[PDB]
Amino acid sequence: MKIAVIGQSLFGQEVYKELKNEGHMIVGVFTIPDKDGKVDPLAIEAEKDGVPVFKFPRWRLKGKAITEVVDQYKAVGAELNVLPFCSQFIPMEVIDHPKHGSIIYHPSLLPRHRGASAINWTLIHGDKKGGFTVFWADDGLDTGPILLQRECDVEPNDNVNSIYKRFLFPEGVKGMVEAVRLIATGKAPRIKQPEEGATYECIQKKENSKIDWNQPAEAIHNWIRGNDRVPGAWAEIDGKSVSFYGSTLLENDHFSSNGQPLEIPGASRAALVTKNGLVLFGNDGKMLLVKNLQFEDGKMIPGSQYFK
Repeated sequence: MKIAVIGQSLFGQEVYKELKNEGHMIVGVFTIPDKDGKVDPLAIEAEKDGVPVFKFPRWRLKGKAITEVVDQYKAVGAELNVLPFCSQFIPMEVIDHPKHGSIIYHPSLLPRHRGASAINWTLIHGDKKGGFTVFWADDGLDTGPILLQRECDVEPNDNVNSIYKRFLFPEGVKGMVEAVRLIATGKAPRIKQPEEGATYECIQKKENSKIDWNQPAEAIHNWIRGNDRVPGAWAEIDGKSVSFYGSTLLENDHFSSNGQPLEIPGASRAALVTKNGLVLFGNDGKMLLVKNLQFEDGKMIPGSQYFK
C-alpha cells in the first residue's frame, strides 16, 4: 500500500526501511528540520531512495492547520500514515486523510503511560512488565483503539537504553510491519482501550529529572535508571550539576569497603566514593551503586574516580 511515514529517529528509519522491503510504496517522509548539522536519519535514508522528504517546521499556526503544508502532504496520496516517533503535532485533517487513517507506535502497554516519555515512566514507577502498542490515531493523546500490543519483562536494572535496545526497538519495528500487514488484509482490529489502568505522565526533560533524595533507595534507583541515559537524572554536588548513570541496588557484607565520603546536599546521609562506584543512600538507609557520573556537557566519568 501507499504509505506516508511521519516521524523521525533511527526507529523511524528502520520502520521505513522494513516497510519498503515488504513492498510498500513510501509516497513521502515527513520529519523535523535539520538540527542543523544533523539531518534526521529518516530523511537521510528516504533521500537516498528518491522518496520525497518534507521537513515542516510546524503543521499549524495559531491553532489552525497551515494550508501550504497540508496541501503538500495530501498531494502524495498516502493510503496509510505511519507515525514511528513523531515529535510534531499532526492536524487531524492529516491524521484522518488516508483511506486507513493513521497508526502510531507507542512504547508502553496502553492505556498505561500515555505521553511522550512512556519508557521513562515505565521504569521510574518500577513496572515489572512493559512493552509497546500499535494503535489507530484519534484526536486525543495516545487514546485511540489498539491494533496490537506486545509485552516484555522489565529487568530490575533495566535503564531506558537497555529495554529500548533489547525489546522496544527491534520488536517495535516488527510490530509496525505486522500491523501494516494486517491492515493490508482488512484483518486489523480496533480494540477500544479499557478505562482501567489509564495514566498520563509528563515529558521528561533535564529540568524535571532532578533527584528527589527523600525516598527509599529502590525509588531513587528507579528514578536514575528511568532517566538513563536521557535526559539523565541529576543532583547538585559541590555547586555543580552532576548526572548519574548505571544504577544498581546494593546489599550488605562487612568487611570490605573503605569509601571516601562525599557530601550531596539533600541526601539522607553522605554518599561514599568506592572502588566500584558511587554509593548513595535512600531515606530508608538502604543503598544503591552508581557506576558513572557526568558534569555539565559531560564526559562520562566513573563514580570511583570522583576525587581523582
